[PDB]
Amino acid sequence: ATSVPHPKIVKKYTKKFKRHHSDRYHRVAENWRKQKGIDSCVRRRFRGTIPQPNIGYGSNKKTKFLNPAGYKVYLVKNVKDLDVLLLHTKSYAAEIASSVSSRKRVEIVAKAKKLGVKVTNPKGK
RNA sequence: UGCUGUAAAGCUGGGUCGAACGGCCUCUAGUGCAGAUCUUGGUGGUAGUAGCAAAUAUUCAAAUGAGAACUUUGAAGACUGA
Ligand SMILES: [Mg+2]
Ligand SMILES: [Mg+2]
Ligand SMILES: [Mg+2]
Ligand SMILES: [Mg+2]
Ligand SMILES: [Mg+2]
Ligand SMILES: [Mg+2]
Ligand SMILES: [Mg+2]
Ligand SMILES: [Mg+2]
Ligand SMILES: [Mg+2]
Ligand SMILES: [Mg+2]
Ligand SMILES: [Mg+2]
Repeated sequence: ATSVPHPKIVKKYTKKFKRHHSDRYHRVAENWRKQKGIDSCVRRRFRGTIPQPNIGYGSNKKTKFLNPAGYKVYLVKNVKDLDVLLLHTKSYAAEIASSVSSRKRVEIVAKAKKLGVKVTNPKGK
């Protein structure tokens, strides 16, 4: 890891918690919703039903918010936004906003390279 | 295209697009939908399916026309039957 050393990052659940019957119906979106029905097999946690979000799956507080490279990602919209990462170049990486123009994005990439800040999306436009 | 969050969700690559939009501290509310034989609009399967069967009945040729069972004319065969 090129970042500040950390314990091995553990993700207790790596899949996506998908709402019940978002596979059965198009009108039911995958965005997680807790079943509230009286008879629900999922709300009652029958064997074979889907896993549900709960606080037990919470991430280790020491590896939380770190991408696989070990950085915390901070959203940057202009070159002056990189100033808050001057003393955190080994623990925070910059991500250039999607609505930044191709010109200002070139300026942000050039200044980030000058400052040693890592950029999570260094290619797009 | 991926990343972050247990999650509600946030951010991001590519494509499309064409004029506005967001983060943060607060304020406010007509603020979150799968259901209500919900409302309005739209769209399926059914399905090229049910069917297009009352009132006797049409046929040959020529003309016209891109195209004629169905139009026009001629010839015939019929019917309504005062
Ligand atoms: Mg019960
Ligand atoms: Mg315009
Ligand atoms: Mg504002
Ligand atoms: Mg309302
Ligand atoms: Mg609905
Ligand atoms: Mg409901
Ligand atoms: Mg209905
Ligand atoms: Mg309707
Ligand atoms: Mg038929
Ligand atoms: Mg019939
Ligand atoms: Mg007679």
